[PDB]
Amino acid sequence: GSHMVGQLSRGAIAAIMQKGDTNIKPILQVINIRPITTGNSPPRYRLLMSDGLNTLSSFMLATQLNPLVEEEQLSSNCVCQIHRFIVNTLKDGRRVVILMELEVLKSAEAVGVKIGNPVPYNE
Ligand SMILES: O=C(O)c1cc(-c2ccc(CNC(=S)c3ccc(-c4ccc(C(=O)O)o4)cc3Cl)cc2)n(-c2ccc(Cl)c(Cl)c2)n1
Repeated sequence: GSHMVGQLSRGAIAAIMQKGDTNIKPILQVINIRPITTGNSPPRYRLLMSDGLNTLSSFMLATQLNPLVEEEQLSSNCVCQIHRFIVNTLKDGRRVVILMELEVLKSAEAVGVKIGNPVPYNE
């Protein structure tokens, strides 16, 4: 309801990427989901997520959760709680968050819009 950004864990993106906080169970909004390029393997999805202050596209989904995307329960605009995630740092220094467990709290259809005015996070 009122003040929609109050429904999101403002500051969680910075906490994850800066402080190395992996204990939080932040509530984030999905802004976009797209497949990455895969070959002979299960598909893999990349997500642009928002905590209300920042967006960040450095997220990929555990493949065990693919059905959430493919059956449309996890889609752009939905609000989700991340129950478990890990971080992998690439050779070039970029960090990637792999979402291992998450819960859809509000469906995309029940939210319907990007919440707030988040700006891209600068790693
Ligand atoms: O084509 C593409 O477009 C493509 C490609 C990729 C891509 C990049 C890096 C990697 C390296 N693989 C890593 S970062 C990774 C590590 C662990 C897991 C993991 C643990 C448990 C599970 C599971 O249960 O599924 O998965 C997964 C990954 Cl993917 C891979 C792809 N990227 C890419 C580029 C930059 C970023 Cl910030 C992101 Cl989110 C994705 N784009």
